[PDB]
Amino acid sequence: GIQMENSWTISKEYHIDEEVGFALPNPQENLPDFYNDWMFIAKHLPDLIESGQLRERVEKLNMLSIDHLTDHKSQRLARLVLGCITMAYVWGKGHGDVRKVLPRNIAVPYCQLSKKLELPPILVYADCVLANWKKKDPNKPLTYENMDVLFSFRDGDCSKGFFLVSLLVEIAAASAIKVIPTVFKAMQMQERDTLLKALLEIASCLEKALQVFHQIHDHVNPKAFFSVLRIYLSGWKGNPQLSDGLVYEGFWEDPKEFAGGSAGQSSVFQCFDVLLGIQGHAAQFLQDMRRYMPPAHRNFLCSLESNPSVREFVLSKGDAGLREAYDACVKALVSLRSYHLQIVTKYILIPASQ
Ligand SMILES: C#Cc1ccc(NC(=O)OC[C@]23CN(S(=O)(=O)c4ccc(C(C)(C)C)cc4)C[C@H]2C[C@H]2C[C@@H]3C2(C)C)cc1
Repeated sequence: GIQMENSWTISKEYHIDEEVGFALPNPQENLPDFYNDWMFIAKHLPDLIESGQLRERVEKLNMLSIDHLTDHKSQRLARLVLGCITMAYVWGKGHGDVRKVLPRNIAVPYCQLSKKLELPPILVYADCVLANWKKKDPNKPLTYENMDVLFSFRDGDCSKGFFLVSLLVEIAAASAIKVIPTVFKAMQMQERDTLLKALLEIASCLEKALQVFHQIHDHVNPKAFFSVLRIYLSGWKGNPQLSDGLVYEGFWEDPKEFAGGSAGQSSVFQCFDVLLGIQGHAAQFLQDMRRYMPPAHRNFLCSLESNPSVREFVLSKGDAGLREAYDACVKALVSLRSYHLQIVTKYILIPASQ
């Protein structure tokens, strides 16, 4: 099922890092000088939006060809830059004054880069979290204190807390993802202890991931998230403010609908749903958000689905330790889902009631 680079490590074609998992390892922070005008706007989005200067600034940009973005990391940075500018341009200050046409000198390079990466031309999780970070000190570990985001939308939008805590959850889960190949090898070799320890390691990492997730409350304010950050994560699919979608000037003639952010864009949920065998209007939206994940990660999720069932192997062994380790994994994953639902309630549904 899962293609392997060697006897120990999954194929590099899945673009999954041993240390940070689905996150992009050591993201590029600076683009070639050729793109300084894009970088300036993105680096100054807070003060450009607040001063009402962002849209005029974007409308004065020249056309910059994407031909000089010659590797994956520079293209991912550029997608993040152009995606943040796009959200800022469409929604503005978030009072209802929206733009229905994205200017061509952003829309064309953005859409071509999106085609290259096979991502939709709208900000997604893989941009604003998985690639939107850096280490303050390269010699220190991956901790909140030692990390920052590359871009925010508004001063006080809590985007650092929201994005970095999400990223640290993904990094915690990375230590579980790297055990997945060991789980399937242990099943094939009928290695009881190897499988038990793999399942206990996955459980322990997902439990840690929930403890990292708990940090969200200390770095994100519900009012600022609901009334500010949520705006720039909103899309134009089923949105009455952009009922037909957005016109990408110079790329498509007709407006096009693309969805805003969703927790379904994290590959962590489907990865361990499938691994543990615990995976329709909801099924259609689920599958759609899969298409908002990096294509290599979709392919990893598919290969996982092609393997034998961990759950049926474990429950056939009359083995309490194996079943308890399996159950600990399920419990951990359910607790992450349950916590996501709590965050949706405290940071969206409640603020909306008010
Ligand atoms: C573009 C874009 C865009 C921006 C951000 C996100 N965030 C995202 O996918 O986060 C995954 C989370 C889930 N949340 S959450 O706080 O419950 C959360 C709740 C609500 C949202 C939206 C609807 C506002 C987008 C996002 C997140 C944090 C993460 C922690 C754990 C649970 C999963 C996890 C990694 C396994 C998605 C699209």
